[PDB]
Amino acid sequence: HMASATINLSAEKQVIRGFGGMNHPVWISDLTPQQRDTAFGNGEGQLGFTILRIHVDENRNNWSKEVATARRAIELGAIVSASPWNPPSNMVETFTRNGVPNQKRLRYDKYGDYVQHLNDFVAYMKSNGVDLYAISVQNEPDYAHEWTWWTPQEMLRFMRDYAGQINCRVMAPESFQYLKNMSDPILNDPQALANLDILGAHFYGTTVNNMPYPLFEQKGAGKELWMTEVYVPNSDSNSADRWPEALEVAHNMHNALVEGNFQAYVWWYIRRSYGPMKEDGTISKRGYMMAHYSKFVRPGYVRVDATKNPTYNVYLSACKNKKDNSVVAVVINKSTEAKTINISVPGTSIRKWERYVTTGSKNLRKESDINASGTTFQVTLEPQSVTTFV
Repeated sequence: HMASATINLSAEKQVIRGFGGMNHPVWISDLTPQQRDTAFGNGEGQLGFTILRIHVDENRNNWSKEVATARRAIELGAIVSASPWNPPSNMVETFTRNGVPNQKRLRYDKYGDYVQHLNDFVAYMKSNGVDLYAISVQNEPDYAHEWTWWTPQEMLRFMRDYAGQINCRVMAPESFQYLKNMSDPILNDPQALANLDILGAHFYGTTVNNMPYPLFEQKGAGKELWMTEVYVPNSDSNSADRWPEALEVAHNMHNALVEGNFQAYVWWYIRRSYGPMKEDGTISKRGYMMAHYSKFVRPGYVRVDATKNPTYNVYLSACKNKKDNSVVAVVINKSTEAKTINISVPGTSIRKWERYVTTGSKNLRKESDINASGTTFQVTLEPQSVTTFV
């Protein structure tokens, strides 16, 4: 016996929008000129990110701080999305939430004023060379101990009655854990849904069984699905090179793509001691896990149906470039054993497969090509490894 996986290039799933991370030049230091290139270029030694997330500061005097990094990302081919943490203080009021006093929410009489704030940010960025791809209603409205809370009902009212006035794609609701109670009302209201452009979600503590979303599959035509913030499996200091811990990053991305049908996967801080880029400006193990997807599965490629878990501890995803029907497969082997599988790609003309491998001891190493037996390809996966086949 040898386990088999089949990649079905005719069974198209979601179109990939891209991968990236956060810049926050108010809370932490901005990316440097070199770091911007390492993040958003796709050359040797670069992450290949194509999505930058930024924050919408409540104080407009901080907006200028975003511009250089956002513009450089765009020069390098990325798109930029922005999320607010709080409205300006003159729009906020306090309330008691589950017995905890002094919590913040948007005043019910300030929904229109909040639209204007968001539009002012969009306009400021446009005036300074940054055409935002999208703007969000609220970062983590359901985990707002340290920012602004929105109930599902409040979020729905905004999406239904106000968000059509926003001069940008609208992203919502960015639940901290992809809690469907925050998004169901939007999807179930035709006007709110019409005003939505991107269903955004974070993945903190989101289990695999909570990654599918039948209601979105039913109602989300013409809407994008983005995982707009996570770090996994922790934010421990100086953890970004830990192995085999870093394989959790690859596995989480596999799960987002295959179990969640996500079109985008966006880390928290790009440069951080637990992030994809270390403080010394070089790529971490966690960053190489991202790169196995980001450098190869380019915007516009389409995920296809493929045997997702062909043998225990082995996870496989595949995407296709519609321009030439070429294929990118990302295969994770979490076992301490080597694993040999057959990969069948019926109907492909491809016969030579290149492979790049990361383990605890090498990063995106180009290994020997594999020559196919017709439309089947036999591959031995090193222990505790990620391999991208192209």
